Amino acid sequence: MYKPVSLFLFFLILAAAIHTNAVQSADEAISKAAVLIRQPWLNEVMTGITHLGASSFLLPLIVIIGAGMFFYRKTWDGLLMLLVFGTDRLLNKVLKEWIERVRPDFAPLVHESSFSFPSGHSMNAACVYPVIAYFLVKHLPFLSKHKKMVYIIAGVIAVLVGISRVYLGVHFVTDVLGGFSLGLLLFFLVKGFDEKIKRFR
Ligand SMILES: CCCCCCCC/C=C\CCCCCCCC(=O)OC[C@H](O)CO
Ligand SMILES: CCCCCCCC/C=C\CCCCCCCC(=O)OC[C@H](O)CO
Ligand SMILES: CCCCCCCC/C=C\CCCCCCCC(=O)OC[C@H](O)CO
Ligand SMILES: CCCCCCCC/C=C\CCCCCCCC(=O)OC[C@H](O)CO
Repeated sequence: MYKPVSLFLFFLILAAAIHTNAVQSADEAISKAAVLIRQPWLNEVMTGITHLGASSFLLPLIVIIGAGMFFYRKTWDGLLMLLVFGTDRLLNKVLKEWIERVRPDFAPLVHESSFSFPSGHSMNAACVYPVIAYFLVKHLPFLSKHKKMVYIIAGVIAVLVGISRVYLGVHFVTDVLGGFSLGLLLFFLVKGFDEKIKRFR
């Protein structure tokens, strides 16, 4: 359907475009321009923000939220959340090792030990936070009438995580957009599935 196909097509176009010198040059220019806004206090804040996208943070977060939902509503939907997360990490790893993009390496503020495209923190955040939002709104009746705000929070968090990877000099903008599009794709897939299997609307 429209939204996951558009994101998939957007990723393919980006995966091709990063091989053009025009995009590589714009990616370099934006990466270096981000250094100009840096301050040490903001370096610290952005490092804290970026941890919200770390798989070492999101795995215990998903397990905690899923456990909470199990006690509160007896749902096993936390297993769906773990599955889409694992799918997300597997897909990011396979694409990274296939594409083998070199990292910016102008001015990194955090450590990395892998290829650059697509960004795993951005892919993690664009998948997990909208997914969490979906299942929280599904299972927490006190979040009804706050649904738009829950999803806005998930979107703000994911965007900030992506911004932080460019700020911290470890991803190019296109790495972030590539990870955004595929994490969001996985979100729409698991949301569409969960809604499709409902026996009452
Ligand atoms: C959701 C839309 C429908 C489905 C998705 C298909 C269309 C995606 C839209 C724009 C892709 C832009 C990609 C961003 C990278 C820019 C690519 C580019 O402009 O390349 C210029 C070329 O390199 C000069 O030599
Ligand atoms: C127009 C809307 C539909 C778009 C559908 C297709 C658009 C993207 C094309 C192929 C995707 C696969 C990308 C694979 C990467 C190709 C570039 C590449 O591999 O370059 C390597 C070569 O060694 C250079 O040195
Ligand atoms: C009603 C029950 C369902 C809702 C669930 C209620 C709680 C969910 C809300 C906040 C969780 C905050 C948890 C903070 C995340 C901890 C992640 C962690 O442990 O971090 C590991 C560290 O990063 C290693 O590198
Ligand atoms: C109607 C749509 C049909 C789709 C319906 C399901 C919704 C999609 C969600 C998850 C896919 C499940 C695939 C499970 C693959 C798990 C892979 C895994 O856990 O690997 C961990 C990772 O490799 C550590 O590095």
